[PDB]
Amino acid sequence: PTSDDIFEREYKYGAHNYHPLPVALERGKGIYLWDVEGRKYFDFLSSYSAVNQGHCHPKIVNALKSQVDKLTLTSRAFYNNVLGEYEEYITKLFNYHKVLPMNTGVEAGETACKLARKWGYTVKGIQKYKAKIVFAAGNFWGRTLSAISSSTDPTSYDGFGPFMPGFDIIPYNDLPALERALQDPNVAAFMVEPIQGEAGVVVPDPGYLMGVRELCTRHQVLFIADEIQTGLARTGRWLAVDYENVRPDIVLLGKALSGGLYPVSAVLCDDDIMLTIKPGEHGSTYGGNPLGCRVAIAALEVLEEENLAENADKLGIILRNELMKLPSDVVTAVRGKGLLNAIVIKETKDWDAWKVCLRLRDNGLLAKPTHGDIIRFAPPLVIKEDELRESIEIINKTILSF
Ligand SMILES: *Cc1c(COP(=O)(O)O)cnc(C)c1O
Repeated sequence: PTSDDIFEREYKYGAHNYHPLPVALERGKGIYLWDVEGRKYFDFLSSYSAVNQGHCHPKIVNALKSQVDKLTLTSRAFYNNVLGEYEEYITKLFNYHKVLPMNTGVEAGETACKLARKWGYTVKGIQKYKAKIVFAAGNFWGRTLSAISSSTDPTSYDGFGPFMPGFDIIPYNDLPALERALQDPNVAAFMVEPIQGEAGVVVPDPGYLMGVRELCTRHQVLFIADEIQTGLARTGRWLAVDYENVRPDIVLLGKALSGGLYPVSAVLCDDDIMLTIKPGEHGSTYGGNPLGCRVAIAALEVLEEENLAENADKLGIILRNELMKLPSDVVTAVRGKGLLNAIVIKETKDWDAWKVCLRLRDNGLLAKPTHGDIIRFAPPLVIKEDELRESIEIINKTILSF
């Protein structure tokens, strides 16, 4: 099992919907990854902020092993003993009345849109099937037909058939645009990411989230905050929106909600929106299973108990300050919050972000390019200062070797 054979096996038998970086990973622990050759790598992608707590965190692994021997799935046709405990825990932690559990982020987004439409028809009084949902340009919340229907990325939706009606798109970080869009009374919700991760970690101006909250409240529009990637202490707070002390109507969570051990996602909102969905009107087979509930409880407990948010804040300050010392000769921009950061490099004929990531892999650091000039830096939140500093040294060497 060399790296080449693993690549060839995936190429021969698997679909070609991805072009991963040529690394064949076989072990993971905390912040480190090991390939089949035994090489050691710094993980600076964190599986898209899903292993914020580190790879194979002992407390989450123990919870999964304890639950797997007793009960893993009953389906929602009956009750299990774990779901209610997790629901109470999460609802108290994030200060919302109810949580609707799902498995993946796309499912939470679909649930959020369904909630928005049902609330618009039943509570707001919009005439049926005229309800609109507004999204921000550069948004990403998955690859379902509805999700790509709201994407501004041509690779996401080009050639994928007719698209879901009722979706409007406005520029990100543009309060006047949202105000103008909300003049349509048929708007039911505005869905937005506090920081657009897939777009290249674009950070809105301070006060943007406050303005969005005020505009949504003024025009009775549901504020949907997609914190699947930004939430759970990655940006330095429990939710990135806590930076502006803003309370969205709906909160989406996922990925790091399980520490990478299980597909678990959640839709958090109060009774006045959640109870528009009557029994038998929405659900999922694996949504709310006891195994995922135990895993999510363990994952959130290690986040709270290890103060990963505060460490993320301090270490992100250091990371951005060090990355800004990089010459504008190569690094055109540095941006981010907490340990969700990105650098935009000057792409030329000589080099691009793909080559930078290849050389970073050669030097023991794993990162992925998302635009051809944008490189993501997102190590697990359990990093210590010295590990971060030596990772920064690796990044400096790779950058200044071109
Ligand atoms: C990752 C992502 C999703 C989709 O999550 P999946 O589990 O891959 O379906 C949704 N919203 C945001 C902001 C994301 O980063």
